[PDB]
Amino acid sequence: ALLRILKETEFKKIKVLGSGAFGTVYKGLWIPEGEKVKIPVAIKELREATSPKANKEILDEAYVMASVDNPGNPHVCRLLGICLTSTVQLITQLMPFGCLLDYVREHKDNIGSQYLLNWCVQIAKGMNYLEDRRLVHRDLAARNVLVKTPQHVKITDFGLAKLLGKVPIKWMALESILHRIYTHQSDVWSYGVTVWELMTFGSKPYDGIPASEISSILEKGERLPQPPICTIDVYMIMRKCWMIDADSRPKFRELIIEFSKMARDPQRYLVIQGDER
Ligand SMILES: *CCC(=O)N1Cc2nc(-c3cc(-c4cnn(C(F)F)c4C)c(F)cc3F)n(-c3ccncn3)c2C1
Repeated sequence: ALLRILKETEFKKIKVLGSGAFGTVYKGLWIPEGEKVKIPVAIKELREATSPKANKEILDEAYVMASVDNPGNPHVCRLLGICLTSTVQLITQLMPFGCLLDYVREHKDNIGSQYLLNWCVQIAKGMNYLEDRRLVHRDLAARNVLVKTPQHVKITDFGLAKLLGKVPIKWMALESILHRIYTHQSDVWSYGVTVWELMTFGSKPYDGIPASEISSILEKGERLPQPPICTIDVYMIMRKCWMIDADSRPKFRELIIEFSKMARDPQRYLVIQGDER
């Protein structure tokens, strides 16, 4: 609804936060047009000439990403603006703790059951909000969940796949791998893989198995193994996210209720060394 087109003089890039095939993420500073205030931002500069869309069609996709701020949800990121030159530059408020994937890997022996279950609730609340806005994410993963504070996570990169036109096979539902079908139920599958990443403290799903063999392995009934800290109650919820029939998978609304019940008594559902305080 409110997409701000930023001029290159309004914002400055200070340092690189991370790189990749997608492009680069910078920690920067923004001074809005009719304002006298410095705002700490994160700038995602995408790789030039990847997408065949003209600047007008790129703007339409960015408008949709910006519309998500209305009415809004605390667990979904906010696109502050877009800068279109030879590359696409996306601007958001800086999340100082980075993504949830790096956070759980770096803080493994200090994360208790209360944290893991509350993050699952928060991710389902943000995903359920995107489903309310009729928006399919297409790339939900622990790398796409940002940490504002350890007790407040937000989903990022929604609509970024549609803007662009390595495929994340190990997070995709079987119907997305075989037919490129993307729905809110295929996002439920990716949510299950994201919960599995958190419960394993950042383990790589199907490690060693080539991406070309994932579809046949799923057709044989093989799923991600039960993480050591999970009880059968938690594992059964991730297992239901990985059903062949998309309509039989739980809804984000139901996942909020299930994980919310577990977060009320977390030591009963997750067994972690260090929670015996
Ligand atoms: C493990 C950390 C990691 O992998 N990061 C990747 C990443 N992306 C961003 C990021 C994302 C966006 C963006 C793209 N699409 N939308 C929205 F949904 F429409 C957004 C908000 C962006 F505009 C800038 C951007 F930097 N970050 C990041 C890093 C720090 N603070 C915020 N975002 C990361 C980290």
